[PDB]
Amino acid sequence: DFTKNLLTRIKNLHPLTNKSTIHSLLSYVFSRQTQNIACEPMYIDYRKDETEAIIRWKTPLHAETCINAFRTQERKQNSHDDIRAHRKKGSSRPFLIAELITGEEEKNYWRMLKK
Repeated sequence: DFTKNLLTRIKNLHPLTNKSTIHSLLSYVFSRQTQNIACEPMYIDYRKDETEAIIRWKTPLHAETCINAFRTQERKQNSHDDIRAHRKKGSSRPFLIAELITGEEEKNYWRMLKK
């Protein structure tokens, strides 16, 4: 038993970032996507020196807003502590991507959390 559609994978984070910066970046981007709901990334699963994180959002609406935000906004983290993540001309950094985790990978997230 779990609430479906809460989880978003964020890809192409700066490898030397941290959970606090990810939280601020997500909130900054979320606020440009909507002012109707607040940014509530309840848990951020992130390991230092990785370029991906899994976000457990408070509700499915939050997760959907996150997906829409990164699809419509070009963002690239320029340093480990960059929150606003403006793409720079000529930068070799890739664009931040957010994907909803579904299917067996979603089931396994909750199974491993409860292990």
